[PDB]
Amino acid sequence: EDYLKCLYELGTNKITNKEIAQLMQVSPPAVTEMMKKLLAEELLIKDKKAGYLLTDLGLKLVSDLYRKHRLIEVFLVHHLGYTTEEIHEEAEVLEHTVSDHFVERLDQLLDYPKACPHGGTIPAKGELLVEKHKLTLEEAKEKGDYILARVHDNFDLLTYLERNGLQVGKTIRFLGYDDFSHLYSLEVDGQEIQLAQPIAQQIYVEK
Amino acid sequence: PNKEDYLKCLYELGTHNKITNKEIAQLMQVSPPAVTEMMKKLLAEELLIKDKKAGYLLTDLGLKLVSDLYRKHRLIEVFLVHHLGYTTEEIHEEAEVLEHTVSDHFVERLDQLLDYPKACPHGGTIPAKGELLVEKHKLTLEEAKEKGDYILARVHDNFDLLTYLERNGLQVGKTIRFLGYDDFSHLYSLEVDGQEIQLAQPIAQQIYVEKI
Repeated sequence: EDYLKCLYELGTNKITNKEIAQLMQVSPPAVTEMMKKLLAEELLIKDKKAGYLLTDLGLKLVSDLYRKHRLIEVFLVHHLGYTTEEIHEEAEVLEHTVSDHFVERLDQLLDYPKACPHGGTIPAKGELLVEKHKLTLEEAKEKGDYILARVHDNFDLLTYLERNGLQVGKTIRFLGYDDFSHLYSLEVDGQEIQLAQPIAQQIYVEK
Repeated sequence: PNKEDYLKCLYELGTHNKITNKEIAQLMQVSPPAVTEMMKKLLAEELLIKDKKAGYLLTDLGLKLVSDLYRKHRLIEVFLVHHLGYTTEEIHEEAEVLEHTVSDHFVERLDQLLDYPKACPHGGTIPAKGELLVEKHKLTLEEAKEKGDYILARVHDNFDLLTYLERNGLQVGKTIRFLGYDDFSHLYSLEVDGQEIQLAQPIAQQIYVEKI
């Protein structure tokens, strides 16, 4: 129930009973106990091509957790005026406490927003998660003017990106990839920047 | 039942009779040696002292801690009701788990958002950060000498009493017709919305009113 949240996020490749290990915090054999149950619950399946795949029951169970989280962020950020460190602290304790009733009215209150503060897509209730912004930087080939339209939810990435001046809506000029280096040259606010690859595969743009 | 569920009890439980190791265990539904325990912890933490007359008095710390519990509780209620249209019954369920959870930053910001409400939906006042609680409305029906007309200004959070007041058309802000205490009936007679009501004394102790 705690793991399925990751099985979705890595769907941006191979899976093993050993990505479960150093990645989530419980042993390889102390987690192969997870999947034994899941399969018989009907949440996931074993697909050799991609490793493991969530079912429709499993994608909808998760798509809600994403909806809860995003609305909670919108409220806390837009109206209680939090900062990305405060959402690090509080946002997940109360995300795990609030009722669905809370979230449905929270929705309504916020006039049904479509996107979370920093890019993510807010799914309707009982409906799949389909990210409106999917065009990563490490996949955008064309040099030229873009816009940072979504960032992966992560904390340190965000700490990092704020520190490097990349706000999730500002405009970005993609100078280019270096074939050997592995560095994307970016133009943002008159000044130039270099981003490793893990950091460019977790950012999404639009020309 | 944590130490705050006791102080809150002890707090209003002294508005002024010698509080006993008995009433405690009885009001909090626990073992007397599980009472003897807490008090030991309440004393050790300087949240109250022992007193001959009053049972226990409350230190200014204990009073400030009691204030906070009340900001939290009352701000939460205002938000759930005024912002999320919560029903008396939904609040019964959700209200308190959210209380035993949110940070104080959530609350200091919830306040700004609510625009600094001075009263919860039930009449209770909402103290400032670090101020002691001083209810606007303290005049209970039972102490209401004169008869005649009244605003029903406050009532106790208590869920059962809340269902009762609703199942009898009594609501905060409604105007109430006090017909009078009967000396032997032991009943307060009222008139609200046109229909007459007979209130016991334990239920008239909890309504608060103000002479209109």
